Amino acid sequence: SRDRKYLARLKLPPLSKCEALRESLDLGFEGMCLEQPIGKRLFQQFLRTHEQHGPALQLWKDIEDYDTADDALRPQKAQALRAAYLEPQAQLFCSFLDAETVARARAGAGDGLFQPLLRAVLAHLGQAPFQEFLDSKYFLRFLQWKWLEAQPMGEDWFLDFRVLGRGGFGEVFACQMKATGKLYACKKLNKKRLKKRKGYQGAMVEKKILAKVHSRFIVSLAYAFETKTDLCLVMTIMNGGDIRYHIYNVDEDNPGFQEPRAIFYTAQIVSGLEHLHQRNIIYRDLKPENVLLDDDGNVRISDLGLAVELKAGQTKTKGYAGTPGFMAPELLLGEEYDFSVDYFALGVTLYEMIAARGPFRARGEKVENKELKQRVLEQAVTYPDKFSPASKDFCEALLQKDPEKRLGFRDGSCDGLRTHPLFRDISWRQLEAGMLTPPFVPDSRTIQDVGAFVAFEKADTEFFQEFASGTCPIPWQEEMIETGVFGDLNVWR
Ligand SMILES: Nc1ncnc2c1ncn2[C@@H]1O[C@H](COP(=O)(O)OP(=O)(O)OP(=O)(O)O)[C@@H](O)[C@H]1O
Ligand SMILES: [Cl-]
Ligand SMILES: [Mg+2]
Repeated sequence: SRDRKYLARLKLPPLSKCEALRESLDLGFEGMCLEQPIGKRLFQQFLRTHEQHGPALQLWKDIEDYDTADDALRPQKAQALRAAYLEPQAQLFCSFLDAETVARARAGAGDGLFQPLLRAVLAHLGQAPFQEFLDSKYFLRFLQWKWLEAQPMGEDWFLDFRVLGRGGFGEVFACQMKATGKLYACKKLNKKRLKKRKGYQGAMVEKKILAKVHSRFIVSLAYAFETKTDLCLVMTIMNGGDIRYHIYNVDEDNPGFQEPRAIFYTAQIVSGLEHLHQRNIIYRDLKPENVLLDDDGNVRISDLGLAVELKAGQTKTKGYAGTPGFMAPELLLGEEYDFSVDYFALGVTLYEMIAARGPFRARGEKVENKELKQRVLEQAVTYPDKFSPASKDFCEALLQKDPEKRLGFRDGSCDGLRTHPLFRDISWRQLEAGMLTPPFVPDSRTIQDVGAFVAFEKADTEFFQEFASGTCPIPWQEEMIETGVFGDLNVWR
């Protein structure tokens, strides 16, 4: 189940020890009470047991419920919400709202009703209620948790029990957090090998990006430490492995996906792309081999070592990186580029899910890289009849050789791409919240042995200590909640 010796080191400290922390933390409302899972829970208990804020809590909860409920149910839920909180003679009536918002909220509909009302409620909650919360026993308890979150939790706390895969710098293991029982993947990078092959920069960029981005469509970093021989990244476990295995290696006679399945994965990859592009990051390594699948049947993107973060007032970059057959014409030509290259590789990826072969070579054909580059620059793609009219069109709109014409990310978003007929039966709102059932669930399917193969300077040592930054806060708080430890220790008397 879990190790009693490591479970017994999760205990709340006496308050005296939490003094210093006050200075080191952001005590802003958005950052503490909305973005940190344990902060939100505690804030919500305060609002629940101080009953004058009761009307504001239940309106908050009923908006989130409306936002993620499915189409047929929404019309009735809107009517309920209006009546409960927005009629003057109602019991849970929200006086604190201003006359305009109150008025505007009681009329019409749309794909985002009550988004202005949700801002008005958070705006209110950030003033008096928040101020009183800081004077309460619940804020003090927040500090106890943030202290425990900061204690050292390195190599000794994880048990490796099986090999999941092999990368360029070492193995990736399935492992267990000893105190809570939770399962993760741990990717190992050999230090001596990283040095001789000049891979520091690629390793650091991947770790920086996986720490700061928080999306259900990209693998999440929970811990980063060092051992005497390796650097380690502990991250979301994806037990189904890569999407490419599933195209070719399961049904040999009849490879490829049915169309509804191919569309669903396409929609999840677009959301992850969007979360990268909103932060000015270019991925540069999208392919079936790097899209992974979990026990429930959802996917995420991985392998971020080829990525580039655009600096202040830079809109394009140069550089020859990627996998032949996935690199767009503008890149092959030596031009400057932006997000365009990611949307071409998305075209190649959908094509292969449906057809079980690439658009520029027959299945099991052998082509030297120089010939494959000429094909991408000049060849028209042909489409066999496994494609519908909609999926043919969508692929043509991404594989388009002129990036000025290609569909993708513009004016802050992928909302133009989302309206394509291909997606007509997909509920974007529900997909983004994690509440569609995937139309395939992983059935019965769950590594050959090989052997293994200069002192360091302070430059190397100091680089290793900077890489090994410790525990990421949002994922740690989730672990504590999911596994039941929050429930057992968050008690008073
Ligand atoms: N989060 C994960 N969950 C489960 N398995 C994983 C996970 N991450 C990686 N793996 C397995 O380990 C293999 C190598 O991982 P990864 O792509 O991160 O290596 P890499 O050395 O960065 O690859 P490349 O040299 O292609 O950039 C993957 O193909 C996959 O099978
Ligand atoms: Cl299928
Ligand atoms: Mg890599």
